[PDB]
Amino acid sequence: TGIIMENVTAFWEEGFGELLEKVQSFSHLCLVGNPVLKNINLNIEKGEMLAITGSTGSGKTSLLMLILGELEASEGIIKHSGRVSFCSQFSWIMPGTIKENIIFGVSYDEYRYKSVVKACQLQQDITKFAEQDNTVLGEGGVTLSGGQRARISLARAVYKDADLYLLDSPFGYLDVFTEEQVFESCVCKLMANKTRILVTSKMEHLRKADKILILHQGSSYFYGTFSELQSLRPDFSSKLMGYDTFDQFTEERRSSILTETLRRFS
Ligand SMILES: Nc1ncnc2c1ncn2[C@@H]1O[C@H](COP(=O)(O)OP(=O)(O)O)[C@@H](O)[C@H]1O
Repeated sequence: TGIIMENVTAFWEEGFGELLEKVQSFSHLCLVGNPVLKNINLNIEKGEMLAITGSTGSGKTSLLMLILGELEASEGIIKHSGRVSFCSQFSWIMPGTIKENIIFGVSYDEYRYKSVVKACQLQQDITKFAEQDNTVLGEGGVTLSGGQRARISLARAVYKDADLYLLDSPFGYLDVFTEEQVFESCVCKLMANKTRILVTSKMEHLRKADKILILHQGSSYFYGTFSELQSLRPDFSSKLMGYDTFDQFTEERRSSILTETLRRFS
Protein backbone atom coordinates (compact mmCIF):
# COMPACT_ATOMS: atom_id res chain seq x y z
CA THR A 1 0.00 0.00 0.00
CA GLY A 2 0.80 3.66 -0.55
CA ILE A 3 -0.43 6.48 1.63
CA ILE A 4 -2.26 9.66 0.77
CA MET A 5 -3.21 12.69 2.81
CA GLU A 6 -5.15 15.45 1.05
CA ASN A 7 -5.44 18.62 3.03
CA VAL A 8 -5.82 16.90 6.42
CA THR A 9 -6.36 18.78 9.67
CA ALA A 10 -6.59 17.28 13.18
CA PHE A 11 -7.57 18.85 16.45
CA TRP A 12 -6.54 18.21 20.03
CA GLU A 13 -9.18 15.96 21.57
CA GLU A 14 -9.60 14.50 25.08
CA GLY A 15 -6.78 12.11 25.87
CA PHE A 16 -4.32 12.62 23.05
CA GLY A 17 -1.61 14.42 25.06
CA GLU A 18 -1.52 11.47 27.44
CA LEU A 19 -1.22 9.07 24.53
CA LEU A 20 1.54 11.37 23.16
CA GLU A 21 3.20 11.02 26.58
CA LYS A 22 3.28 7.21 26.64
CA VAL A 23 4.37 7.07 23.01
CA GLN A 24 7.34 9.43 23.61
CA SER A 25 -2.31 22.05 29.20
CA PHE A 26 -4.08 19.33 27.11
CA SER A 27 -7.50 20.31 28.56
CA HIS A 28 -7.00 23.85 27.41
CA LEU A 29 -5.98 22.67 23.94
CA CYS A 30 -9.23 20.68 23.68
CA LEU A 31 -11.32 23.41 25.21
CA VAL A 32 -10.05 26.09 22.86
CA GLY A 33 -10.33 23.99 19.62
CA ASN A 34 -6.82 23.66 18.25
CA PRO A 35 -5.04 21.95 15.38
CA VAL A 36 -2.24 19.68 16.34
CA LEU A 37 -1.72 19.45 12.52
CA LYS A 38 -3.21 21.68 9.82
CA ASN A 39 -3.29 21.42 6.05
CA ILE A 40 -1.06 18.30 5.76
CA ASN A 41 -0.59 16.97 2.28
CA LEU A 42 1.56 13.97 1.37
CA ASN A 43 1.31 11.35 -1.43
CA ILE A 44 3.52 8.32 -1.05
CA GLU A 45 3.66 5.36 -3.45
CA LYS A 46 3.88 1.67 -2.59
CA GLY A 47 7.44 0.96 -1.67
CA GLU A 48 8.61 4.53 -1.20
CA MET A 49 10.34 6.05 1.89
CA LEU A 50 8.91 9.31 3.36
CA ALA A 51 11.41 11.12 5.63
CA ILE A 52 9.70 13.31 8.27
CA THR A 53 11.77 15.93 10.05
CA GLY A 54 10.95 19.32 11.60
CA SER A 55 11.54 21.31 14.81
CA THR A 56 10.93 19.73 18.10
CA GLY A 57 7.30 19.34 19.13
CA SER A 58 6.12 20.14 15.58
CA GLY A 59 3.62 17.24 15.27
CA LYS A 60 5.93 14.53 13.99
CA THR A 61 4.73 11.84 16.37
CA SER A 62 1.19 13.13 16.06
CA LEU A 63 1.21 12.56 12.32
CA LEU A 64 2.00 8.91 13.01
CA MET A 65 -0.91 8.58 15.50
CA LEU A 66 -3.22 9.82 12.79
CA ILE A 67 -1.96 7.07 10.54
CA LEU A 68 -2.46 4.68 13.44
CA GLY A 69 -5.99 6.04 13.93
CA GLU A 70 -5.35 7.27 17.51
CA LEU A 71 -5.88 10.83 16.32
CA GLU A 72 -8.81 11.75 14.10
CA ALA A 73 -8.87 13.73 10.90
CA SER A 74 -11.46 16.49 11.33
CA GLU A 75 -10.84 17.58 7.80
CA GLY A 76 -9.33 16.23 4.68
CA ILE A 77 -8.85 12.81 3.25
CA ILE A 78 -6.38 10.12 4.34
CA LYS A 79 -5.92 6.92 2.29
CA HIS A 80 -3.86 3.87 3.13
CA SER A 81 -4.98 0.27 3.48
CA GLY A 82 -3.22 -2.69 4.98
CA ARG A 83 -1.48 -3.77 8.15
CA VAL A 84 0.70 -1.14 9.81
CA SER A 85 3.77 -1.71 11.93
CA PHE A 86 4.83 0.92 14.38
CA CYS A 87 8.21 1.14 16.03
CA SER A 88 7.88 3.90 18.70
CA GLN A 89 10.54 6.15 19.98
CA PHE A 90 9.98 4.24 23.32
CA SER A 91 11.71 0.84 23.02
CA TRP A 92 9.59 -1.50 24.90
CA ILE A 93 10.97 -4.84 26.06
CA MET A 94 8.97 -7.84 27.26
CA PRO A 95 10.18 -10.51 29.67
CA GLY A 96 11.83 -13.32 27.65
CA THR A 97 14.83 -13.75 25.38
CA ILE A 98 16.06 -11.30 22.75
CA LYS A 99 14.85 -13.68 20.09
CA GLU A 100 11.34 -13.90 21.82
CA ASN A 101 11.23 -10.14 21.86
CA ILE A 102 11.90 -9.88 18.09
CA ILE A 103 9.25 -12.43 17.16
CA PHE A 104 6.80 -11.20 19.81
CA GLY A 105 3.42 -12.80 19.18
CA VAL A 106 4.24 -13.80 15.60
CA SER A 107 5.43 -17.13 14.29
CA TYR A 108 9.06 -17.94 13.86
CA ASP A 109 10.45 -18.26 10.42
CA GLU A 110 14.23 -18.82 10.15
CA TYR A 111 15.10 -17.16 6.90
CA ARG A 112 12.98 -14.13 7.90
CA TYR A 113 14.41 -13.89 11.43
CA LYS A 114 18.07 -14.25 10.45
CA SER A 115 17.72 -11.71 7.85
CA VAL A 116 16.04 -9.12 10.14
CA VAL A 117 18.72 -9.77 12.81
CA LYS A 118 21.55 -9.23 10.36
CA ALA A 119 20.13 -6.06 8.82
CA CYS A 120 19.26 -4.39 12.27
CA GLN A 121 22.96 -5.02 13.10
CA LEU A 122 22.09 -7.24 15.99
CA GLN A 123 24.75 -9.68 15.16
CA GLN A 124 27.44 -7.46 16.77
CA ASP A 125 25.24 -7.22 19.90
CA ILE A 126 24.23 -10.79 20.42
CA THR A 127 27.73 -12.03 19.87
CA LYS A 128 28.83 -10.52 23.12
CA PHE A 129 26.47 -12.61 25.20
CA ALA A 130 27.09 -16.21 26.24
CA GLU A 131 23.58 -17.34 24.97
CA GLN A 132 23.40 -14.83 22.15
CA ASP A 133 19.81 -14.26 21.12
CA ASN A 134 18.64 -16.73 23.75
CA THR A 135 19.77 -14.27 26.46
CA VAL A 136 17.03 -13.48 28.94
CA LEU A 137 16.01 -9.80 29.48
CA GLY A 138 13.82 -8.06 32.14
CA GLU A 139 11.21 -5.57 30.72
CA GLY A 140 12.64 -2.20 29.92
CA GLY A 141 15.73 -4.60 29.37
CA VAL A 142 17.37 -1.90 31.43
CA THR A 143 21.11 -3.02 31.46
CA LEU A 144 21.38 -2.71 27.64
CA SER A 145 22.33 0.58 25.88
CA GLY A 146 19.65 2.78 24.34
CA GLY A 147 20.86 1.64 20.82
CA GLN A 148 20.66 -2.08 21.78
CA ARG A 149 17.10 -1.58 23.02
CA ALA A 150 16.23 0.44 19.88
CA ARG A 151 17.67 -2.16 17.46
CA ILE A 152 15.72 -5.01 19.15
CA SER A 153 12.54 -2.93 19.02
CA LEU A 154 13.30 -1.97 15.36
CA ALA A 155 13.89 -5.66 14.53
CA ARG A 156 10.55 -6.48 16.12
CA ALA A 157 8.69 -3.94 14.06
CA VAL A 158 10.49 -4.75 10.71
CA TYR A 159 9.77 -8.49 11.35
CA LYS A 160 6.06 -7.83 11.46
CA ASP A 161 4.63 -8.39 7.99
CA ALA A 162 2.80 -5.20 7.24
CA ASP A 163 2.10 -2.95 4.30
CA LEU A 164 3.27 0.26 5.93
CA TYR A 165 6.15 0.77 8.38
CA LEU A 166 6.14 3.68 10.83
CA LEU A 167 9.48 4.16 12.44
CA ASP A 168 9.63 6.98 14.98
CA SER A 169 13.23 8.20 15.48
CA PRO A 170 15.19 4.96 15.91
CA PHE A 171 18.45 6.82 15.10
CA GLY A 172 18.92 9.13 18.04
CA TYR A 173 21.74 7.59 20.10
CA LEU A 174 25.51 7.98 20.53
CA ASP A 175 26.59 4.79 18.63
CA VAL A 176 26.35 6.77 15.46
CA PHE A 177 28.36 4.49 13.02
CA THR A 178 26.09 1.57 13.92
CA GLU A 179 23.04 3.78 13.24
CA GLU A 180 24.42 4.60 9.77
CA GLN A 181 24.83 0.90 8.98
CA VAL A 182 21.29 0.16 10.26
CA PHE A 183 19.81 2.85 8.13
CA GLU A 184 21.71 1.53 5.05
CA SER A 185 21.01 -2.13 5.67
CA CYS A 186 17.56 -2.17 7.21
CA VAL A 187 15.80 0.93 5.97
CA CYS A 188 17.53 1.22 2.54
CA LYS A 189 18.05 -2.46 1.45
CA LEU A 190 16.00 -4.97 3.35
CA MET A 191 12.99 -2.54 3.29
CA ALA A 192 13.74 -1.07 -0.16
CA ASN A 193 10.28 -2.19 -1.36
CA LYS A 194 8.17 -1.71 1.79
CA THR A 195 6.38 1.55 2.09
CA ARG A 196 7.81 3.34 5.04
CA ILE A 197 7.85 6.50 7.07
CA LEU A 198 10.93 7.34 9.01
CA VAL A 199 10.83 10.27 11.50
CA THR A 200 14.37 11.68 11.62
CA SER A 201 16.92 14.45 12.26
CA LYS A 202 19.73 13.29 10.00
CA MET A 203 20.15 14.92 6.60
CA GLU A 204 21.36 11.74 4.93
CA HIS A 205 17.89 10.30 5.47
CA LEU A 206 16.27 13.22 3.70
CA ARG A 207 18.89 12.77 0.99
CA LYS A 208 17.94 9.13 0.36
CA ALA A 209 14.23 9.61 0.89
CA ASP A 210 11.80 9.26 -1.96
CA LYS A 211 9.71 12.00 -0.38
CA ILE A 212 10.31 14.51 2.45
CA LEU A 213 8.02 16.27 4.87
CA ILE A 214 9.31 19.04 7.15
CA LEU A 215 7.06 20.06 10.03
CA HIS A 216 7.05 23.24 12.12
CA GLN A 217 4.36 24.16 14.60
CA GLY A 218 1.77 21.71 13.43
CA SER A 219 2.41 22.84 9.97
CA SER A 220 3.99 21.67 6.76
CA TYR A 221 7.10 23.75 6.20
CA PHE A 222 8.00 21.83 3.01
CA TYR A 223 6.94 18.72 1.22
CA GLY A 224 8.51 17.07 -1.86
CA THR A 225 11.83 15.64 -3.02
CA PHE A 226 15.29 16.23 -1.70
CA SER A 227 15.93 17.99 -5.02
CA GLU A 228 12.88 20.22 -4.68
CA LEU A 229 14.12 20.98 -1.17
CA GLN A 230 17.52 22.27 -2.32
CA SER A 231 15.90 24.52 -4.90
CA LEU A 232 12.70 25.65 -3.06
CA ARG A 233 14.10 26.03 0.47
CA PRO A 234 17.61 27.26 -0.20
CA ASP A 235 18.15 29.00 3.07
CA PHE A 236 17.08 25.89 4.92
CA SER A 237 19.26 23.68 2.64
CA SER A 238 22.38 25.78 2.63
CA LYS A 239 22.33 26.04 6.39
CA LEU A 240 21.76 22.35 6.91
CA MET A 241 23.90 20.87 4.20
CA GLY A 242 26.58 23.37 5.25
CA TYR A 243 27.86 21.47 8.27
CA ASP A 244 30.45 18.89 7.43
CA THR A 245 29.13 16.10 9.73
CA PHE A 246 25.82 17.36 11.11
CA ASP A 247 24.61 13.75 11.09
CA GLN A 248 27.14 12.93 13.77
CA PHE A 249 26.14 15.62 16.21
CA THR A 250 23.89 14.33 19.03
CA GLU A 251 20.27 14.10 18.39
CA GLU A 252 19.60 17.09 20.65
CA ARG A 253 22.08 19.36 18.83
CA ARG A 254 20.64 18.32 15.42
CA SER A 255 17.07 18.84 16.54
CA SER A 256 18.02 22.19 18.10
CA ILE A 257 19.76 23.33 14.90
CA LEU A 258 16.65 22.23 12.96
CA THR A 259 14.31 24.12 15.31
CA GLU A 260 16.34 27.32 15.13
CA THR A 261 16.64 27.07 11.38
CA LEU A 262 12.95 26.48 11.00
CA ARG A 263 12.31 29.36 13.41
CA ARG A 264 14.56 31.68 11.38
CA PHE A 265 13.18 30.78 7.92
CA SER A 266 9.37 30.58 8.10
N1 LIG B 1 5.21 14.97 26.71
C1 LIG B 1 4.54 16.09 26.45
N2 LIG B 1 4.01 16.84 27.49
C2 LIG B 1 3.30 17.99 27.21
N3 LIG B 1 3.13 18.40 25.89
C3 LIG B 1 3.65 17.68 24.85
C4 LIG B 1 4.36 16.51 25.12
N4 LIG B 1 4.76 15.99 23.93
C5 LIG B 1 4.32 16.79 22.94
N5 LIG B 1 3.63 17.85 23.48
C6 LIG B 1 3.00 18.96 22.70
O1 LIG B 1 2.07 18.45 21.75
C7 LIG B 1 2.29 18.92 20.42
C8 LIG B 1 2.64 17.83 19.40
O2 LIG B 1 3.80 17.15 19.83
P1 LIG B 1 4.52 16.01 18.92
O3 LIG B 1 3.51 15.42 17.86
O4 LIG B 1 5.07 15.04 19.91
O5 LIG B 1 5.73 16.77 18.14
P2 LIG B 1 7.16 16.17 17.74
O6 LIG B 1 6.97 14.67 17.52
O7 LIG B 1 7.46 16.82 16.44
O8 LIG B 1 8.34 16.44 18.73
C9 LIG B 1 3.37 19.96 20.51
O9 LIG B 1 2.65 21.15 20.48
C10 LIG B 1 4.04 19.69 21.86
O10 LIG B 1 4.63 20.82 22.51
